[PDB]
Amino acid sequence: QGLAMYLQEGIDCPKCKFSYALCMHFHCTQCRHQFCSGCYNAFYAKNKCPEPNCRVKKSLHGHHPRDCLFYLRDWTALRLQKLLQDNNVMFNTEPPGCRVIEQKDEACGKETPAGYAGLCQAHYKEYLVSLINAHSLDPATLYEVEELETATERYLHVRPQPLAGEDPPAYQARLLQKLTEEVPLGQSIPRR
Ligand SMILES: [Zn+2]
Ligand SMILES: [Zn+2]
Ligand SMILES: [Zn+2]
Ligand SMILES: [Zn+2]
Ligand SMILES: [Zn+2]
Repeated sequence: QGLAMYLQEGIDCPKCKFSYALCMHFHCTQCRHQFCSGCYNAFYAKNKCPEPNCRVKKSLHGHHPRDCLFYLRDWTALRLQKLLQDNNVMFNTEPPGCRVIEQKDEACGKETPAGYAGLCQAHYKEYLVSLINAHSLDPATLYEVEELETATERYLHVRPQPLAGEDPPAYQARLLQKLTEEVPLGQSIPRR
């Protein structure tokens, strides 16, 4: 199932633990902490980010693991579905407007395109990402070489390069391997 569990889900501040329900970033009204609603990492005002290697220090931002909704929400549903199929995780495309209840407690009510189960496009995508996260699926397994290059620069701070007489497939396998060994999926994302 998992569509039911998305729908029954609730957001807790990672600092104060106040429970909210209520944009990737969230402002805690109890403690004034700000954080990612997808991965719970901190969002830093200009220019409060403590990471010394941050090239984006003058903008409001957070650092997200590669399986945060902040990134996966840019994938097409199709591609997300492919991740899910490759790991034998079932998902809906038909319903068993939009059904998701929001605290304004009213339904989203937006138009529901074909194939997005009974949801709007944005909510369907949160469903898929929920799931991916629930089962700890690694997106990097569908990365093309260039996304793998971007990933190893973003998470390991190295610009990689093909070795001599390394074909694109081997290059890809090496980048994926190093990436999976050295950089975990989201460390605060709730898992099954
Ligand atoms: Zn804000
Ligand atoms: Zn708080
Ligand atoms: Zn995030
Ligand atoms: Zn930063
Ligand atoms: Zn919706």
